Amino acid sequence: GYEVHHQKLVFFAEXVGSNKGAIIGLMVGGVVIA
Amino acid sequence: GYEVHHQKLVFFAEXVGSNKGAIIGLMVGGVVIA
Amino acid sequence: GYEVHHQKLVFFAEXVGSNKGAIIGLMVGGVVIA
Amino acid sequence: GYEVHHQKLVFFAEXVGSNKGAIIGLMVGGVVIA
Amino acid sequence: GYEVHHQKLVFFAEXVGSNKGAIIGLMVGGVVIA
Amino acid sequence: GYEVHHQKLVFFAEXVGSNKGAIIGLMVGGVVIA
Amino acid sequence: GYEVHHQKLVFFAEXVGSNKGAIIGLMVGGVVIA
Amino acid sequence: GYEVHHQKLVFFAEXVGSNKGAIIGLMVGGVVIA
Amino acid sequence: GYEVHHQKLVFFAEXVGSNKGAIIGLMVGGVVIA
Amino acid sequence: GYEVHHQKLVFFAEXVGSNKGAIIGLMVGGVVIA
Amino acid sequence: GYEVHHQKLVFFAEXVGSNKGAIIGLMVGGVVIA
Amino acid sequence: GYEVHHQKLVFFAEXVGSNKGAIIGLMVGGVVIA
Repeated sequence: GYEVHHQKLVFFAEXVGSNKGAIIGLMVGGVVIA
Repeated sequence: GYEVHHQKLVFFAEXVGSNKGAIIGLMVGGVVIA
Repeated sequence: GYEVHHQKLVFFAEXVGSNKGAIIGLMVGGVVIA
Repeated sequence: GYEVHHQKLVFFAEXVGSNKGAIIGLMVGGVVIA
Repeated sequence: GYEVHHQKLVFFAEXVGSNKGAIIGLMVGGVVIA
Repeated sequence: GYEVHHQKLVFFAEXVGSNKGAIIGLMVGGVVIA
Repeated sequence: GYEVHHQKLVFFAEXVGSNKGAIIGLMVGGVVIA
Repeated sequence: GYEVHHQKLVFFAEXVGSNKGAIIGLMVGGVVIA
Repeated sequence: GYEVHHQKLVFFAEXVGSNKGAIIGLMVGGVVIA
Repeated sequence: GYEVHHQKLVFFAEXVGSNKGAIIGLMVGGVVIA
Repeated sequence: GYEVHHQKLVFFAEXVGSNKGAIIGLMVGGVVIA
Repeated sequence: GYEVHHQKLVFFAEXVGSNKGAIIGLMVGGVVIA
């Protein structure tokens, strides 16, 4: 049960080279990294 | 059960080279990276 | 049970090289890193 | 049971190289790192 | 039972290299690091 | 039962290299490090 | 002589009623209000 | 002579009623209010 | 002669009623209020 | 001669009623209030 | 001659009513109040 | 000649009513109040 609302998000990313993971501004749920 | 609403998101990305992962402004659910 | 609302988030990222983990501005749920 | 609301968060990140963990501006839930 | 609200948080991070743990501006819940 | 509200937190971090633990500006709940 | 460049501006306005002045996200020049 | 560049500005405004002045996110030049 | 660059500014405004002056996130130049 | 650069400014304003002066997050130059 | 750089400023303002002066987070130059 | 750099300033203001002077977190230059 998730109730996510009324979000004002600003994401600044600069110089993102060779990214292999997760870069999410707003994430609802689950993140699995192996 | 997901209830995501009323989101004001701004995503800035600059210099994204050789990306191999996930770059999501707003993600609802699940992210699996291996 | 999650009730997340009315968030004003600003995320500054600079010089993110060779990222292999999770970089989330706002995360609701679970993060598993192995 | 989580009730998180009315948050004004500013996150500054500079020189994030070879990140393998979790860098979250605002995290609600659980973080497992192995 | 968590009731977290009305937070004004500013996080400054500079020179974060080879991070393998958790760096969270505001964390609600549980953090397990092994 | 947690009731955390009306917090004005400023976190300064400089020269964080090879972090393997938890660095949280404001933590509500439990932290387990092994 | 004005040289304004490379600006990343995000403006949030909410509940702007009966405005009689100037509300500008980014202004270059002069503002005269009488 | 003005040289303004490389600005990352985020402006939050909430409950702006009966405004008669100037509300500018980023202003370059002159502001005269009488 | 003005040389203003590389600014990361976040402005929070809440409950701004009957404003008659100047509310600027970042101002370069001159402000005259009479 | 002004040389202002590399500023990380966060401004919190709450309950600003009947403002007649100047409220600037970052001001470069001159402020005259009469 | 002004050389102002590398500033990390956080400004908290709460309950600012009937302001007639200058409230600046970071001011470079001159302030004249009469 | 001014050389001001590498400042980490936090300013807390609470209950600022009927301000007619100057309230500056960090001021470089001159302040004249009459």
